[PDB]
Amino acid sequence: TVVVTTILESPYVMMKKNHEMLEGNERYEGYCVDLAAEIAKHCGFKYKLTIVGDGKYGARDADTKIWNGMVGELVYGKADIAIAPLTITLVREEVIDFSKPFMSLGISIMIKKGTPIESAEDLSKQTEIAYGTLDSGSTKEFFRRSKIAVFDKMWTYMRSAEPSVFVRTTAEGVARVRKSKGKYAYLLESTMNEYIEQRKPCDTMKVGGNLDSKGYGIATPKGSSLGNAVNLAVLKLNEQGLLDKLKNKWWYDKGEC
Amino acid sequence: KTVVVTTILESPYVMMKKNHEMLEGNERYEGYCVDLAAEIAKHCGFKYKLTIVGDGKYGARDADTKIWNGMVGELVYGKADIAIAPLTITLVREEVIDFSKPFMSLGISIMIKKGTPIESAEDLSKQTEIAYGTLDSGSTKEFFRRSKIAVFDKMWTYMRSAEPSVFVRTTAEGVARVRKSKGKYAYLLESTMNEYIEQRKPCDTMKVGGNLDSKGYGIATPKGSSLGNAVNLAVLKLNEQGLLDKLKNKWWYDKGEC
Ligand SMILES: CC(C)S(=O)(=O)NC[C@H](C)c1ccc(-c2ccc(C#N)cc2)cc1
Ligand SMILES: N[C@@H](CCC(=O)O)C(=O)O
Ligand SMILES: N[C@@H](CCC(=O)O)C(=O)O
Ligand SMILES: [Zn+2]
Ligand SMILES: [Zn+2]
Repeated sequence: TVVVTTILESPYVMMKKNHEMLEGNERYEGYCVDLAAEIAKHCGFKYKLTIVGDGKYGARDADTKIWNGMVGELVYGKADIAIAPLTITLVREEVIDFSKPFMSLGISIMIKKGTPIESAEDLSKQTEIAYGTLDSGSTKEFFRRSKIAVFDKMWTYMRSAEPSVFVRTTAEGVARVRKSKGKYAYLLESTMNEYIEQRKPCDTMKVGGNLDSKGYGIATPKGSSLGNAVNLAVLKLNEQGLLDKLKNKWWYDKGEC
Repeated sequence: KTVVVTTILESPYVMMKKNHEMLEGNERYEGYCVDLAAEIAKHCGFKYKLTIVGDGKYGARDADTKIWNGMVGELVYGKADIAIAPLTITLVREEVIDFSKPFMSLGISIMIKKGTPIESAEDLSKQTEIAYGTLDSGSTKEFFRRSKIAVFDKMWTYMRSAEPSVFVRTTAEGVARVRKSKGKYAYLLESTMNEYIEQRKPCDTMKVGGNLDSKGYGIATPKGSSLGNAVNLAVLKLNEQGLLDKLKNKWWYDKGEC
């Protein structure tokens, strides 16, 4: 039985309304739940969905060099595969393997409706509206590493701002937008932003273009014998239009705005 | 040793320089893929030679003969070391060659002559006055050939039987066909090529509708090659540093003529 690490992050993996009367894999639903079932069916394996213990995507401690999150679960042998909205990144591909991407995304801006911001450049030129990102993920690293002037400027602000502009979970960022009266903007992946914009209470918006262009991949420990098959499965699912079918199902068929 | 790169004359990816006959070797060519090859070779630490695929094709396996043609075949049969081109990542190809993570996103799209009364694939499928087709030997043809989606299956049943042939040998031929056909030919081609031509004179075509699928171009190497790991890491670094976005803008939008 293959141990799958994943993360609670809507609409990728959510607890079912009736989860308390369900067991095992049946507790959960979402895009990644459906994708896991399809990958396991094409690859011929049984599997156990497990939520990452620390609730993180994965970053490396600069001092100890120890990885956390789903990345660490793979690196240290705690899970066999990560099926999640896990961004393919150079630093991570150095320590784990990724399938070809199953979904495209870019960094984007979430505002409370009516907030006078149209772009990253607008954020970087003003100070009334605070802005930040998730911890231990690929968007914080994007700002930490960018040499593009606007983005460097934003990072200098964010890394020193008080109180802290960073959040532990996507849900914490979204809530901070919603409650901040237009004075907090949240930087997060377009996929999450576009799902949130179609949910009640319908008070947030994506603005501006995306800041980058990248993909999520299925991750395995380096050199795993599962990596080949998983990759071919992703290519097959994409070619059959199954990935587009799931995207519709969990985004746009699930729209309430 | 010097790495032999296979590529294809396809604008704006690889083009002959106006003055190519006065230049030699790699200097004869320009375009997005030319720029990208230089950067992959620098980051991976190799010398290279650009060569244009002899048959002018992307790559497909003959159904009876089982021989791969195009760039894919040059890799499969040992004629080239790497392909740096707008080569779509597909399952059938991944079974015989290796691909990096994609360097560019694309989907199949519709090119019309401006004013043509079509907005969508469904529109094309429900009418007969306007013919439509694809490049005769690439991933777009295969997408229709294999599709189980009703609109697309309907389109393939039309295309495969239409006379005269709605298929073309090169992108350029399809684009010329749209331009000459007074709105009676639509061309099914990748969004990247469509969006490039939309910004070129005579400014008489446009992309219409959403894309039909969502995929990527990858750098390809023969299966199990030693260069594959390094090339993938290069692609990742270049995407993270914004080089690939810069190149896109350089060859599509910075010198757009429309
Ligand atoms: C054949 C498909 C399985 S795929 O490899 O093209 N992936 C599909 C998916 C929708 C996707 C995600 C991400 C990107 C993408 C990533 C990075 C870059 C760059 N540079 C360009 C495109 C392209 C496609
Ligand atoms: N997808 C991201 C997490 C979300 C983000 O950083 O915005 C990762 O894999 O780190
Ligand atoms: N990029 C395609 C060729 C163009 C097309 O089929 O539209 C391939 O790799 O086959
Ligand atoms: Zn399936
Ligand atoms: Zn520490």
